[PDB]
Amino acid sequence: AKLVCYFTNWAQYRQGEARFLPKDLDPSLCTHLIYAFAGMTNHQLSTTEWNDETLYQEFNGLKKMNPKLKTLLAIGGWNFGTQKFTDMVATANNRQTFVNSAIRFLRKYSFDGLDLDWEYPGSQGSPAVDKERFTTLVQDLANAFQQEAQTSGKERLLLSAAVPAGQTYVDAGYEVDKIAQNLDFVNLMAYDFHGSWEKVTGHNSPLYKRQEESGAAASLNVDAAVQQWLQKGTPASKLILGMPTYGRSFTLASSSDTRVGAPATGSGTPGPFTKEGGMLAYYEVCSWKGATKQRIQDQKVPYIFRDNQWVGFDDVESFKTKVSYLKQKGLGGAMVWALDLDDFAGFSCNQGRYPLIQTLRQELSLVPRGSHHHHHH
Ligand SMILES: CC(C)CN(CCc1ccc(Br)cc1)C1CCN(c2nnc(N)[nH]2)CC1
Repeated sequence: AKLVCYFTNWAQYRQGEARFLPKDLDPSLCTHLIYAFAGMTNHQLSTTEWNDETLYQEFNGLKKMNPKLKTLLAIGGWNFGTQKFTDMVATANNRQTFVNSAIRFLRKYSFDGLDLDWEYPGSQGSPAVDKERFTTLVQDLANAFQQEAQTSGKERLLLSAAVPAGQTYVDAGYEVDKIAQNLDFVNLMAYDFHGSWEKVTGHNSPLYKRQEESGAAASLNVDAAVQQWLQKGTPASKLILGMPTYGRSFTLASSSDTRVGAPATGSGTPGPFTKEGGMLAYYEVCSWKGATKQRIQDQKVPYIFRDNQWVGFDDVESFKTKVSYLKQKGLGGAMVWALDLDDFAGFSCNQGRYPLIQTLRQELSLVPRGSHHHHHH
């Protein structure tokens, strides 16, 4: 099994106990650590934060403590846009420029692979031709990584991609059966299914549909997303199930209607550390005073409300349920967004350090046998 965990290079700017740096990383928590995010300049892989080079050394230095650990660098993300990807994949010359830059960059900074996080080929302004061009890019990278391993004698660079759960995005951008052959693993973004952009409450990451749902809405859940990627040609062993250590919040139209599907007027109040209306870290919801926690029985996940605020999130129990699910489906493991959103320092939830991600590791049977300081949940 794999446990693929994302580090984010902006968590270093959060205040107080929420500030996260590579020092807060546990070298033996995950099997693969992915650094979010790199960018692109003139079709070449590039840093995005002023101190990325410092952080890369600390991040990849974790492998000194755990030589088994693999690291990857993720390019893109949700603020990156699409134009730079579109321009880079548009010609063979630009793709070659990118691919060669990626090999040099990853080797220079001691990463073991590249994770593609384009949001998304064929959507969000990206033209329809980017669907096939993304396939070509994936093939170009896979082939070049294979060739570099041959010529250099080094362990082949890994290639993964973070892929959407929603059918509209999948069909607009992803030749699933083709790309799955060339990717080492597929990081399924099984979250952001619902959120404050919608006019009624809904859970960030429900495992199954609600009985009431119909039409396209009935596929906005983890099980449908997993089945979608499997049926479209992803080998189960390559499919890695995303798990969110965050929730999505709503302001309710009325404090008297707190159901799933209740009317909402907009995003929930921003969290005190993450400061982004509509989202909350696990550590911002786990210890909410004077709130009422509920479970969505059909969907196997919790929500919590207080006054006119409503948040759908994941807890230890839902992570256990989702790992049981992924094992039943024979998936390759779990992926987690993100290290810095779990209670990484144990400052909030009274569950020790990394309670959610340790739950994943435990349920995947990935606890190191020589481990001393872990915490079972
Ligand atoms: C703007 C928002 C809808 C993006 N979404 C949630 C990110 C996020 C989570 C928690 C908080 Br607090 C603030 C922002 C991302 C989740 C992670 N995801 C992702 N990218 N790559 C992987 N493997 N997962 C990209 C979207």
